[PDB]
Amino acid sequence: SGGALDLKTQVQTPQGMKEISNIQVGDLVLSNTGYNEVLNVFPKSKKKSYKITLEDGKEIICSEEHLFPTQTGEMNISGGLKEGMCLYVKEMMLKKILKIEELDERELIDIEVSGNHLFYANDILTHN
Repeated sequence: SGGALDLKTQVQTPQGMKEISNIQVGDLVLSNTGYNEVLNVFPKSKKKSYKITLEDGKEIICSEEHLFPTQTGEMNISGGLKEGMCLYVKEMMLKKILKIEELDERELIDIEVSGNHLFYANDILTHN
């Protein structure tokens, strides 16, 4: 997929939490449906970034096209993901988006995973 995540975003492997900048092809990352294999690590890219903050405090930084599962299907900021909609947090609990804050241009990275193409990122369910 298009878009990307902050380098310091944490994902859960069987060997513990890893920053996504350290993920390699063949790693396993936890989703709502078990561990998905990392099939690709696409090139790092500089993009405008956005911070999403949920009502439980959890945060994630991503690009405008990065997708998240919602009750209406996958959505991104460019496609109208906004405050007052809910994301899923570990384990499939709905939490309101309190804020979406545009930040700065920064390096981001993008991976592809197997299975349902999802993984928990800072304990927020996200699409690859």
